[PDB]
Amino acid sequence: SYDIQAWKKQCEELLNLIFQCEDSEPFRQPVDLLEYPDYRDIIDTPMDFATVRETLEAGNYESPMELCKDVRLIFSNSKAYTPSKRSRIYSMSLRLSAFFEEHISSVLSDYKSALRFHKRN
Ligand SMILES: O=C(Nc1ccccc1F)N1CCN(C(=O)c2ccco2)CC1
Repeated sequence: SYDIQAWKKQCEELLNLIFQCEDSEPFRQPVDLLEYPDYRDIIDTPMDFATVRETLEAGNYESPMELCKDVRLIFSNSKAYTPSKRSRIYSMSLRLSAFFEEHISSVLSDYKSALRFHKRN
């Protein structure tokens, strides 16, 4: 299964599934500072799923590893901002992270295999 470009549509479909998840709603738009006034004192690099989708659609990811790094930043930001490990929004982040990781693993494996096959000679 050695298509070097296949990851892009696979990531578009996975983002569609993430947008259908109720657990993604807090992460679909850049955080609002008017509600959470201390946010940029704690978080150096904001990230959200709409920014990920736009970056993919603009053709500004070269690999699914780069997309995976930005999605993992959404989750590390939520862990860095939570006052409690028993927070509603952090709790939604942990379920959504488990879902993401379960689905991205084959995308990454297939891409890396395709690359290796391209370099085989
Ligand atoms: O406001 C947020 N998102 C949001 C944006 C627009 C419309 C509606 C929304 F919900 N947030 C709150 C801050 N975040 C946290 O990860 C967190 C962990 C513990 C408490 O917050 C990120 C998501």
